[PDB]
Order: sequence, then C-alpha cells, then structure tokens
Amino acid sequence: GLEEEFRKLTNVRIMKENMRTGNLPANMKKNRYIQIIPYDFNRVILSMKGQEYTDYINASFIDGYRQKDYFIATQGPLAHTVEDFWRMIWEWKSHTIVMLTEVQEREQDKCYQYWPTEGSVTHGEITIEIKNDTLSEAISIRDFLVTLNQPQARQEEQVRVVRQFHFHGWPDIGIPAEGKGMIDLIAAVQKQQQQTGNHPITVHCSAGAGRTGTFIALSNILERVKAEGLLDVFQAVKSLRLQRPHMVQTLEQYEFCYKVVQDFIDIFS
Repeated sequence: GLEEEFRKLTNVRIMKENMRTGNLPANMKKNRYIQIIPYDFNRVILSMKGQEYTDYINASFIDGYRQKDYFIATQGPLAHTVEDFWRMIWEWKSHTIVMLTEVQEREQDKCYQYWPTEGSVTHGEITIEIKNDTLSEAISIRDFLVTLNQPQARQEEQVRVVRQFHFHGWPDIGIPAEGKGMIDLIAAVQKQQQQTGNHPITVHCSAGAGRTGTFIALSNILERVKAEGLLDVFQAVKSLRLQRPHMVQTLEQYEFCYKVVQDFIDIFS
C-alpha cells in the first residue's frame, strides 16, 4: 500500500559519510538547506580558476531510465550562486532547464530570478538574452541566447540556445489537482531533448528535492512504462532517495506520482 511504501522511503538513510564537499565551511553559504546537500559520488563539479572552493554547486547528477547522469537536480539559485548556476549550465552543456516553482510563493522567496524577463543579463562571464517567451496553459517556454564571453577571441563560436520550461501548475499548497499539466510538461521536455541529444536536463524547485524529485521520478517511470510496460513507482523513487536527500519529499507528492502514472495510462489507452 501507498502509505507503507512511503514509510520505507522515509527510512532511506542520508549517507552523511559522503557529504564532505557541500559541508565545507566555505561552501555552506552556497546551500539553501543544511539537510539537502549532494553526495560527492554524483555532485556536479565545476571548473576552478586562486579559487579553492569554486568547484562546488548544490546540484546532483541523477540517472535517467536509459542513461546515466541524464538529469541535474539542483536548488533554485541564490543571489550569490547565480553565476555558479549559469557556469554549471555552460560547462556541462545543459540545453534544458525545468523550473517547478515560482520565484516567490506565499510571501517567501523560493528562487532568485536568474533569467531576464526581457532583454539581456550578464552573470560572471556569461550573457543570457531572452529570445522568445511562449505561454501554453500552465507552462511558460522561454528560449535564451546564452553567450560565454571569455575568451573574447572565441565569443562568436561560444553561443548556445538554452530552453527553460517554467511550470506554473503547482499550487502554493498541496499538489496539483490533475495530472495533465505534469504529463504535458514531461512531453514537451522530451520533444526538446530529441533535438539536443545526450545533454543533461537541469531541474530545480526550491531545495531541489520535492517537486524536482517528483518530476524526475515521473520522467523515469513513464519512460519505463513506455519501453517495458513495467508498472513500478516504489523502486524508481527509492533509487532517487539514494541519489540525493529527500527526492520526492512528502506523502502527497508520492501520491501525485501514482496519480500522474494512472493519468498517463488513460491517455495511452
């Protein structure tokens, strides 16, 4: 049963023995939450330039159904990590960002706005220029021109398009009342990834655990249902809980996973 499954998920141990880098004093200011920190065995490592601790961001590579390291699960950037966030996007060649929160929800700040609503913004050596913004139901799809400005000699060849899927269909309290929004989000993300190929999909909410884990679990589960027909939810979520603390954080989110799968089967007929 669903509550017994989630009880076993809760019991998945947080493996603190492997959380050294994120717990270093100089890196702790880069975390939103003390208890959501990546494991060293899959943390996303950035280049270093001086700089002893500039290789850290609170972000984990997460396995997909067919491919290792298919997702990056990360927290919403902070004001003092926005440069690291865009450097991660560049250095690991992510072309797709999935945002599962508003920047502000119920008075509280959930995510620094790291993209330009209009025009351009520069964070560190990287310039981001919004080229298109399309709203379709509860999903804003935004295409940005992203330029690495260093070295100046290579500026012309160092331009990429990065697409952000901004999901507006998650209530400030509880879980979505329908699965269609989540199913459409996953399907649009899948269409984009056909064109880019084996590039990691960057996914974030606020801490990068609850909604983020739900989106990733459902992407993985629905792919397995399509390829094998195997109906499992527990093992897919358990695997995520072993890759990053608290992926799929609450019972209601776990319920939502089952509901979305059922809605997907119904569309599947």
